[PDB]
Parts: sequence; C-alpha cells; structure tokens
Amino acid sequence: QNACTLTAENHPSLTWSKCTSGGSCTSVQGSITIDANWRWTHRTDSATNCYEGNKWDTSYCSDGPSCASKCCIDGADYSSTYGITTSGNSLNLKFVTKGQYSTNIGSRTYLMESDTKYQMFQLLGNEFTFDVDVSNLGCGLNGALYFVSMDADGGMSKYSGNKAGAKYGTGYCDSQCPRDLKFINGEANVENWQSSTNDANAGTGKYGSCCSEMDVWEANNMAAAFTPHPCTVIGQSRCEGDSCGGTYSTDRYAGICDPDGCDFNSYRQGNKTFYGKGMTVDTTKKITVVTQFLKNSAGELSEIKRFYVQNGKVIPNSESTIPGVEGNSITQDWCDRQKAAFGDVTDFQDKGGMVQMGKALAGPMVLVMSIWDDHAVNMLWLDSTWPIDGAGKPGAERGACPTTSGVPAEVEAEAPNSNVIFSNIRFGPIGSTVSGL
Ligand SMILES: *[C@@H]1O[C@H](CO)[C@@H](O[C@@H]2O[C@H](CO)[C@@H](O[C@H]3O[C@H](CO)[C@@H](O)[C@H](O)[C@@H]3O)[C@H](O)[C@H]2NC(C)=O)[C@H](O)[C@H]1NC(C)=O
Ligand SMILES: OC[C@H]1O[C@@H](O[C@H]2[C@H](O)[C@@H](O)[C@H](O[C@H]3[C@H](O)[C@@H](O)[C@@H](O)O[C@@H]3CO)O[C@@H]2CO)[C@H](O)[C@@H](O)[C@@H]1O
Ligand SMILES: OC[C@H]1O[C@@H](O[C@H]2[C@H](O)[C@@H](O)[C@H](O[C@H]3[C@H](O)[C@@H](O)[C@@H](O)O[C@@H]3CO)O[C@@H]2CO)[C@H](O)[C@@H](O)[C@@H]1O
Ligand SMILES: *[C@H]1O[C@H](CO)[C@@H](O)[C@H](O)[C@@H]1O
Repeated sequence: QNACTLTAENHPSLTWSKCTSGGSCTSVQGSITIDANWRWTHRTDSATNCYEGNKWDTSYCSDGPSCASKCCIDGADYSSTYGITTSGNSLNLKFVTKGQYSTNIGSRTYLMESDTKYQMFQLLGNEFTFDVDVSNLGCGLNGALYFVSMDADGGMSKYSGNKAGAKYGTGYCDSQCPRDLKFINGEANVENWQSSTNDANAGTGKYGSCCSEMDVWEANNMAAAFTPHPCTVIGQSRCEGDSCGGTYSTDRYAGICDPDGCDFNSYRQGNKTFYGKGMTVDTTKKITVVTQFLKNSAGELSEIKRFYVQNGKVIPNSESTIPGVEGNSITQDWCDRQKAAFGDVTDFQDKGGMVQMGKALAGPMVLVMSIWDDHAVNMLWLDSTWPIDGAGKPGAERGACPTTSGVPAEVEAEAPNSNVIFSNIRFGPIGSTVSGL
C-alpha cells in the first residue's frame, strides 16, 4: 500500500519505562499508531475510496499489486474519529466513537520507537508489566494487550509494494492468520474478496497473515486470560484460503498457527471469585499485571508466570483447582494436563508448545493494544460458558456472562462508551519492574 497525506499522521505520544536489575527504571518517549485496516484507503491521486463499506472498488483496480500501487492509506484523526487518546504513560481506547459522518468500532494500535518503527521487545527471559483499567469493559468486550512477531518496519524491507510501513500500522499478523487485512505482503487483499455477513466494514480476501502470538492480556471486567499461541513458522508469513486456519475458516486447526493457545483464565481454571468486580483482583479498579517469561538452562521458554498488584499488595496468580491440572503458571506439562482434562484439541502441542513460543519470544515482537467485540463467538470463549450447552463440563465455564451476551450489534448499541486504559508499561529483566514479587 502507498501512503497518502490528505490527513496529517501524528502519532499520539506515550511514555513507557525500561527497567534494570535493582528496580531503576528509565523513561522512554514512545508513541502509538493505529492499524492500517481502520484507516482510510483511497486512490493515490484523489479522495476516492479504494475500499468502502465492505467492498473494494474493482472498477478501478482488481488484483494485489495494482491496487497496492494505485491505492494508499492516510492519516488518522485519533481522538475525535477513533476515540484514541494518550496522556503521559496512559492510553485510552474507546469502543464506539460517533463522529459527524461515521461510526468507528474498536481499534488496534502499536507502540512505536520512532515515526517509522515499531518498538520491538525481546521477551524471553524478561519481565513485562503494565497497569490496566477494565472497569468500563463489560460482557462481550475484549481489551487486549499482546505481542505478535511482526516486523519493525511493517514489512517494507520484505515487500516493495508496502511503501507505508510502521508509520501507518501495516504488516499485522497473529495466530489466527487473519484474512480480513486489506493489505498483506505489500499487496492489496482484493482477490476473492467476500463481504462479512455480520460486520458492515469487513470481509475476507484470498490471503491471510500469520505469525507467533503471545496473548499477555485479553480481558474485560468479567474475565481475563493470558495465552501463548505458537506457530510452526515463527515470523510473518502469508497463507492462502482455508489452509490459513483461524476461526473464520472451516477448520481452525488446518493452518500453521495454534488458534486456541494454552490459556490460563482464573475462572476457567476453577477460581470464580479471584477476578471480577470487587473480587481478589478487583476489576472496578486499576490492576497492575506482571508477566515473566522464564528460561530453562537450555534457553527455551519453560514457564510463564503471572502476578497482580493492587493497592500495594502483590497477588500471585490463582491456583488452578481443576482436578489433575494443579498449578498457577503456564508450563508445557501444565498445558498437557489442561488440554487433557478439558478434552480440547492439542494444537498447542502439535505446533511446538512452549519451546516454539519461546523461539518467538527470543526474537523481536511488536506490542499491540486493542479493544474489540467478537463477530464469531461473541467473546463467549472468554467470559461465558462455551460451548453454550457445556455447563458442568470442565473447561466450558469461563466467566459469569450469559450465553446471550456479546452480540456485536447489541453490545455496540448498548455499551458504546465502553473503554479500556492501558498505562505505565514497564519492561526489563526478572524482578526489575515491580519490587517484592
Ligand atoms: C481463589 O484465589 C484466592 C486468592 O488466591 C483464594 O483466596 C485465599 O483464600 C484462602 C483461604 O483458604 C485465604 O487464606 C486465609 O486463611 C488461612 C486459614 O485460615 C490462613 O492461614 C491464611 O494466612 C489466610 O489468612 C487467603 O487469604 C486468600 N487469598 C487472597 C489473596 O485473598 C481463594 O481461596 C481461591 N478460591 C478457590 C476456590 O481456590
Ligand atoms: O474498513 C474501514 C473501517 O474499518 C473498521 O474497523 C474494522 C476493521 O476493518 C476490521 O479489521 C475489524 O475486524 C475485527 C472484528 O471487528 C472483530 O470481531 C474480530 O474479528 O477482530 C477483527 C480485527 O482483527 O473490525 C472493525 C470493525 O468493523 C472501523 O471501525 C471503521 O471506522 C473504518 O472506517
Ligand atoms: O485473536 C483474534 C481472534 O480470537 C478469537 O477468539 C479465539 C481465542 O483467541 C481462543 O483463545 C479460543 O480458543 C478456545 C477455543 O475456541 C475453544 O475450542 C476452547 O475449548 O479452547 C480455547 C480456550 O479459550 O477460541 C476463540 C474463538 O476463535 C475470536 O473469536 C476472533 O473474533 C478474534 O478475531
Ligand atoms: C453471517 O454469517 C456469519 C458467519 O460467521 C454468522 O455468524 C452471522 O449470522 C452473519 O449474519
């Protein structure tokens, strides 16, 4: 995709903290950019849309390279159009933003090191911490902070058709191999475009974009999970059609990434009073979330540990109480037992498990922060009973939301002013971001 400048692109600023062994932390001046799929896509020579509603203009261009050449993405009106604001080390993403001519739903954003480069993190062996407020995030919504193995420049150095780069939030990928991206590998995803049946702005193209994914945080004020998702190809790669896998496909496991992950949800692991409104981890208030990516002596990822801090008390992750799935952290062995007790597909195992996730964590990964609703499962996998008839079966109950919650059109209409606030990002070696773990 080319880049256009009918609208100035000014990344909202966002500071974060790099911490050293001993607890000393240094302020870093970063910023954030919005993902290209939310941007205006128009012809390079006019304001005429190349993509509008849920369609491409195929009277103008009709294949990947030519649309990538004749179309561009433009700047983004962060606050008034997308409901994205920052202040200091704090980022607020609003759910539905109604402007004069348009309605924006959700957002996906990336931390920048510079105007043209995502801030890369190498997580293995290290510690990542942030504060989050999910208090205004109800059933059916997901405020997500995670890492994916995108390239720092959005793919510019790999794909000559991508002339927009990280500045315009290009190059996305995750463990769902998403096919709704309008540009992948520097080529517009216009071939075999099929409009979504329930999302007025979306469709899927011939191609999807895969890469490793570490879901540090997927949460609302009812339920939370952290989930590694390995891929048999570590970095960004293009997939084709149904072989992409991911959930907007016929066989979600048919592709190269694990679409389920090895998930830890306190509620799903059997502790229903640990996380929620006024609970041990109280979701009406700001929560500090600590994640440690531990190595074994061979240098592989052996364990993911979670701690919470609220009002100065360190709260270790809740004990999983599912019989046979004892433990409060994610390990290969724990994941084997979890999949067994829940009767779930061992795709995590088949695609390389912890060791394969650690290969991604050893490399650079992009930090992404988003807010969204779910046009496939109404977020029931996160905060409800899933499958909907599975009450009493181990693994089915994930939160206390009703099985009728989460329908995008309904939650968009009822809770449009929902929002999530990510703030106070701290990163460094183990023990460096919060004292007294
Ligand atoms: C869900 O996770 C909760 C936090 O991990 C956990 O709360 C903990 O409950 C125990 C009760 O067994 C409390 O222990 C208190 O009582 C014992 C015995 O009287 C004392 O020896 C302890 O020192 C303590 O005072 C913990 O305080 C409490 N932890 C927190 C952080 O509140 C729940 O038990 C878990 N629920 C399930 C079903 O496992
Ligand atoms: O097309 C321009 C239009 O896009 C809207 O954002 C879309 C994104 O284009 C789309 O990628 C995203 O898809 C997410 C979906 O909503 C979720 O259910 C789930 O599947 O994850 C997807 C992202 O990976 O949906 C949004 C909403 O349709 C903007 O809201 C809009 O302002 C803009 O004009
Ligand atoms: O991230 C983008 C994509 O995520 C989809 O949700 C996934 C979850 O990420 C995934 O963890 C979950 O996996 C569950 C699985 O579906 C069930 O079979 C269960 O038994 O085990 C897993 C534990 O949760 O699946 C969902 C469904 O795909 C969103 O649906 C999608 O909208 C979004 O774009
Ligand atoms: C069209 O089809 C989608 C496929 O996921 C359904 O979920 C929905 O009913 C939409 O109307």
